[PDB]
Amino acid sequence: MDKKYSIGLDIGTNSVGWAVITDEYKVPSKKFKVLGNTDRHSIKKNLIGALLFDSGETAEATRLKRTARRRYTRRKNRICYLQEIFSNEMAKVDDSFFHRLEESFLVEEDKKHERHPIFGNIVDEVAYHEKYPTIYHLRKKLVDSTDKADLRLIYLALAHMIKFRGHFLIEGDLNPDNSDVDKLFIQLVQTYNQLFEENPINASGVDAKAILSARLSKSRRLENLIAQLPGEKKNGLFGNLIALSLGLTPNFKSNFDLAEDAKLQLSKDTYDDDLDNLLAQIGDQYADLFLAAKNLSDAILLSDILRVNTEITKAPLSASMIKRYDEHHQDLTLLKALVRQQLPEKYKEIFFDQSKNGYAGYIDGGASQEEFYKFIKPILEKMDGTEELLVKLNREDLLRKQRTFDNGSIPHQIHLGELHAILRRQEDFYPFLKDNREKIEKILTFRIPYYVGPLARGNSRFAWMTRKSEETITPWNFEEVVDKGASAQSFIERMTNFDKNLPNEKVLPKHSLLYEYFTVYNELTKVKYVTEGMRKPAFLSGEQKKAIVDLLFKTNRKVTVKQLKEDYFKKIECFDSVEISGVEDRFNASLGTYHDLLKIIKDKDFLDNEENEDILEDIVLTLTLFEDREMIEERLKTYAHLFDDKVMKQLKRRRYTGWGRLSRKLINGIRDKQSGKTILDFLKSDGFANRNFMQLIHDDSLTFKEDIQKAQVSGQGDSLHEHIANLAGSPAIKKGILQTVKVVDELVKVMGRHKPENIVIEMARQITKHVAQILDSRMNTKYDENDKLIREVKVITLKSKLVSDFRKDFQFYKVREINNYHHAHDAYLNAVVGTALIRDFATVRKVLSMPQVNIVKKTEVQTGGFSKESILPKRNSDKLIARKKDWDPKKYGGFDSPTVAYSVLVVAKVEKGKSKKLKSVKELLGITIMERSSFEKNPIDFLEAKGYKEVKKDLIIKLPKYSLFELENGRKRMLASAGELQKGNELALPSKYVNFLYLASHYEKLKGSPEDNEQKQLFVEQHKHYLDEIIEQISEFSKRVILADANLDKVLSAYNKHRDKPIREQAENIIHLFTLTNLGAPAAFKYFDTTIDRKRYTSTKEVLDATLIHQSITGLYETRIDLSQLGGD
DNA sequence: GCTATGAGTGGCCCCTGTGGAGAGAAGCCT
DNA sequence: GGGGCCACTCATAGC
RNA sequence: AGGCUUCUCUCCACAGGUUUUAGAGCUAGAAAUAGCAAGUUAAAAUAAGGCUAGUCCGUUAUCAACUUGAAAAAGUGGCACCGAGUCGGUGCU
Repeated sequence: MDKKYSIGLDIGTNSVGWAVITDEYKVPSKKFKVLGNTDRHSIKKNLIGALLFDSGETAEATRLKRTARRRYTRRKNRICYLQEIFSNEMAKVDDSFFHRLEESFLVEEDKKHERHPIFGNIVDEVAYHEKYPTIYHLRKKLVDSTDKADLRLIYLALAHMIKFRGHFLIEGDLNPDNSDVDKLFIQLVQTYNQLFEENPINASGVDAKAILSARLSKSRRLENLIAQLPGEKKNGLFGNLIALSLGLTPNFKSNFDLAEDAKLQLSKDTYDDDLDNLLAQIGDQYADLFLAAKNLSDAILLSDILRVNTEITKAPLSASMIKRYDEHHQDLTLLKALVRQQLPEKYKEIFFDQSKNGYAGYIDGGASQEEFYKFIKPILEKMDGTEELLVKLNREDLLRKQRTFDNGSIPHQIHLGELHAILRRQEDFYPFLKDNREKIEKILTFRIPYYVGPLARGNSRFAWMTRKSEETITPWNFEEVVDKGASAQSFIERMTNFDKNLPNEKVLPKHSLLYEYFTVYNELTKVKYVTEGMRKPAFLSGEQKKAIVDLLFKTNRKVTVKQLKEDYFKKIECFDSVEISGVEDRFNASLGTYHDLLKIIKDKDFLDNEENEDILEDIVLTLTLFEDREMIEERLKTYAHLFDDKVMKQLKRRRYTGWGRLSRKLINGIRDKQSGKTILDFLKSDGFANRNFMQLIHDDSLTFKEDIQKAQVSGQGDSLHEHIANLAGSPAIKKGILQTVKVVDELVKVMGRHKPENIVIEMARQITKHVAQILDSRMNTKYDENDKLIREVKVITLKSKLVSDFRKDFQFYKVREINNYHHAHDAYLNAVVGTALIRDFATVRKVLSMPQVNIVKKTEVQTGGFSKESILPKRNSDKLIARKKDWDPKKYGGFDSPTVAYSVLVVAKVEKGKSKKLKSVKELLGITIMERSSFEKNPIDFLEAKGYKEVKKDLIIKLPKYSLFELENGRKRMLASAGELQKGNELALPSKYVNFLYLASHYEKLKGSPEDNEQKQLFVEQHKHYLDEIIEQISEFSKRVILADANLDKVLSAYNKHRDKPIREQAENIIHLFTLTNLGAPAAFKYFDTTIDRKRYTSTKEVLDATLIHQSITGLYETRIDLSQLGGD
């Protein structure tokens, strides 16, 4: 017969539960055939088990490294551009110069030219390293000198600047010329007093210079200034200007009594023209003061980093670094003298041992700055004359390096200034530099805009750029090849979610005029009013709706029901008393866009004509899409013909954010077949029907729901990957979803394809309903006689606290730490409870004590980075992997620790010994991930390359990670890699022991009635003998399968060493002890006070004579292979 | 007599620090 | 967290 | 409707780190070694490379075994009963 049955499911972060139950709450056991070459020709198993797999990983690392790769490629491109520019002139001075630079990383033997990269003779190298100890001295030389310079040195300077061109946080142009804060602040005071001599603010008594110098919050510095500034406050004009210079965004209308509201941020780029915007209102006199404020802002911003170079030069950064170097040398000499004078013994320790964290480790070792300061500080405290050094160390300025993490704040404008100064000074002697100043400067300043995206030629799945001319994109001609305009549209449109009712349609901007119309009219649909004499509330008439909208909504930005009752019914309809329902004291909808556009354009008839609707909608869309004004101006240029220049300029300034939820072709695109009206038209006037959006979509009287039904055609059957990709949540749970789907498919395959009646599901931490919907779509595919689905399979969602309280009430405790059966038991209880809401407890106990549970470790082909990235120094081994195809690791060192893609069993002959004699062998060979393509290209070739001979192709068995092997006495192992094995057996602890362990674990944390607590305490106290039984069972299981004789002896000694402790402590230490036999990699643990190192099974020989297992996703189908009989010696 | 093998056994090692722009969600508050 | 690698020590097989 | 925080996806940039090489160590001493001197920077790579040859792409996800397929994809293993330490036995077919 067709046994009525249902399948329970448990979906988690790392595992999937599966179980089959009858209506009688039993668990049937069935017999399954075995394929392969074994003799165990039939196996019977319970229809319950749990699946395991690794956690899915977010894409974040992949995205990071993709972006990094692109940055590196573009940096190399910039160097190549500079070298192409220099090439022809460089050919005359030194032909091999760029060759020397390229091959500089090879050893003396490998190089094709002279070994000194720069000059090719050692004498000039020493001269260069004497005259310029660091590159910054050369940069200063080229900044200041009027003498003709060697072309090679200038190339070095320019390349150094380009390859580290710094950040682009600041827009505009910073002026390092305004080096000193104090005099600029005095100029600000003078200009402020000239503007306001009636109420001067005293400069004396204000410590602006130091406070601006002192490292404090911008709000903190502003507060300190207000305390110092007499008769002044933050929102006051002078304090507002100071905050503007600091970086706060103050509004300026209150100071000048302006209708316009302008919150300017000086650093922000829009400030540069919005300043002229505001000065157009407030007159020209206020302009120069804002200029001085900008100067003060630049002064403080740069002085925070340049460390106040009083030396009058155009390139502060080089001077600052050179000053730091000089102070470093001075302090080094002084420290050497003092330490040699007072503590002769530690000289070698501090200054020779690379392993220490002293100066030797700080320079020739790997010690950072902080560790060196930490080591050196106490020594200074034991000596004399260390006052200055300790003060400097409190500044973090002792013996400082030059290439450190501080430079992460240097703005690129400084590098640009030095570049320009060089190109100006040296142009007189070198003509070709003069022609290329623009190009070189652009190379530094240019970058691909964030919204354009990668410059790909179609064949890149991440690209959206549109290319006009087939010229190669180069920074000099970027503008003429790609369109910034058309590009940006595509960049934005990738994300705007499609309309639900019309999946092929894009949603409109939230601030669309059509959107405002829709919201206003629809909210008016369900408004009812009661006047005297009216027995029932009346729907507002379409004529009334139109008149009210025209009179109030197009005249008032925010309208209350009070205004309606006072203005329309009262004044026009002569109803003094009206009772209105459906709106709470004000309309939620508002025609804000209408008022703004009428404010700017000032043509009401233009806004009132439907013939202009497309124009307005396009305008709103454009004003929402972009954020750079220039492209908006480009797009608005289409409508400059109907509008004057000032109106056009005002439009280019408003901005909107947010998107709507409905599509144009929905609200005003689809028409009713009967009348030709749109949803908007029906809302505006629908007779006595006065239907809302919900009514208009769910009513069959109009063809709208027909079109929507026609619109939601089921998409073409996608691969499971894209079904996974659409959902919302952590991708691991999506992995679990796919696993559960395949589990259901395979289980239906098992039961003779007779579909189950019910499905009970639970989920770990909406998407649950999505999983249920996917399952129901897969299962129920019968449409009834009326094209309605027949629900032969019901899917019910249940919550975890249900089963939790079900366990706690009937005392079927779970302990996650004893084994992995708990997933299967939770799934089975899920199914049973779900069926229950649609012998029993004896059956529950009988099932839960079953030792046979189907646990399968899902095999995985490891993918990811080829190996570790921390490049290691050279050393004599064959276990390092070259960084390039031609860089022998012995000479150059390189990578280490590859990750094995998988392993294949090898049966061949090998030349062994000094005599090169053939021995027939059979072992595991691991394919590295980096070699996967080569091996799957032609395995025979790759194997022959490894030295194996007479390769027998058919013998190759493909063994992923967590391949499973069978050994004597049921001992099992999982293949972690080619050389390490993990435990493959489970400790089956009977039910009563588990319950006792739970009770003892919470012995002082049990929660229940006090009578229940006393019952459970007494039950624990009665069965104290359980301690030794559990200990001995662990011992016996270890002796059979784990083989941890040293560890087992240590554990047994520890248990005897502490046998006299209370129950709860002993139980907690028991919980720790289960780690020894858990499935997976061995893990160390603490038992009372003794640490047990993890035992690693570091040999894989014993499986070469074992029986291999291949399991279905639940293992109900098995194909066992005996490896002993193939390739016998 | 000597060398080579591998088989443990213990112990150590693993790239990091940011900023900007955008879209969606989700959770909290008003 | 868990696998790769090294230093050490050493029984063991081989010769 | 609005404000703040957190999460996912994509793009743009920055600063380091590492590696090797270059930056003539000197003296005494056959050497071991001892003494002294100096110590802050630079070039290149930053998953091997691939072909569609782009200022593109390479660490996400998907894959037990057998037959049919380039792959997506398709097909491939009996039933009931009594028992239970990784599952056993009995009967029909």
